[PDB]
Amino acid sequence: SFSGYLKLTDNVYIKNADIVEEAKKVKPTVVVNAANVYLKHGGGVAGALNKATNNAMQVESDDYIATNGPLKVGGSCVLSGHNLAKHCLHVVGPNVNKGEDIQLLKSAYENFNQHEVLLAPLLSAGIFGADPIHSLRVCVDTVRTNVYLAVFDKNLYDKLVSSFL
Repeated sequence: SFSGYLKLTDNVYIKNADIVEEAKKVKPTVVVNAANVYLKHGGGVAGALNKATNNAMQVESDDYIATNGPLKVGGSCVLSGHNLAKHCLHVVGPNVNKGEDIQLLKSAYENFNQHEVLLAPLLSAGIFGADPIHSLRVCVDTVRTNVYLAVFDKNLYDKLVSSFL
């Protein structure tokens, strides 16, 4: 199972890890992708997860979008986890860099409550432009299921743990 996580709350855990390497090691039931509404997995966590699937995640995602249209910001869809997990929960957090409402970050985290345990990144952090300290606070105040957070950046991981209220 999951190893080396620091416990933040009853249900939230955190580790300085590359979520791709973590997914290949654990092969969890659910890995969360930091998706955009188009499921275009170009960069950040999405680009890295998609590259690990040899682009199979992108091919599956394009078929999903062709059938269903784009997701909503704050929304999600469940697709295959390919070689990384049983399922991938593609969750769209607001992209502050695109002028999206930061208040949608709580709606984005609510999607995690439909899964008993998840391996996940901090939503809207990184190239999505939100403050990761704010993202972690929304995570612990919104998610009630067991969430194992992988924070790639060591310096950000240290700042998140040392500032956690």
